[PDB]
Amino acid sequence: KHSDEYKIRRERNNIAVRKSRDKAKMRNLETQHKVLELTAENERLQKKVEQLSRELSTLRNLFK
Amino acid sequence: DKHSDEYKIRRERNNIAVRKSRDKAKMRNLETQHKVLELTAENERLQKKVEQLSRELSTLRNLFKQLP
DNA sequence: ATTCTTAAGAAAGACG
DNA sequence: TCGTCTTTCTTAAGAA
Repeated sequence: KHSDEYKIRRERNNIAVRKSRDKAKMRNLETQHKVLELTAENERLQKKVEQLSRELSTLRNLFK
Repeated sequence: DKHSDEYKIRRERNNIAVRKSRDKAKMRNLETQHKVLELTAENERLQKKVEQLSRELSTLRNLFKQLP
């Protein structure tokens, strides 16, 4: 309506909708962050597995 | 003018496009959430493999360095 | 020209 | 009752 309680309610709702959308937008980028971070660590751990396996076979050929 | 029939068709075409694009995003978000779980499981499998090999390599060293 | 993507506003419940 | 938060529908502007 042409009220004034309506105008303040619309303004407060617009504030609330913007806040709720920016919050939900970061939670989706936060999940996208974890994908790039877990892919970083899983590739570091995979290099560590190869490193340890290499040194185990180097150490085991001392038996020859 | 600005409420022609070109306006109605364009706005009805855009409504269909917004629903299609919004459905793709929610799906793309849901696939990312599932990627996190399988990467977490793989991260746990790799951490346990590292510790297993770390203990195996440690014990094998202690044997060589304890040579009389 | 089009479709696709993004941000915004409005209204209705959900919630405390 | 009041409030804020969350969700659906739609529009408008701009990117592709």
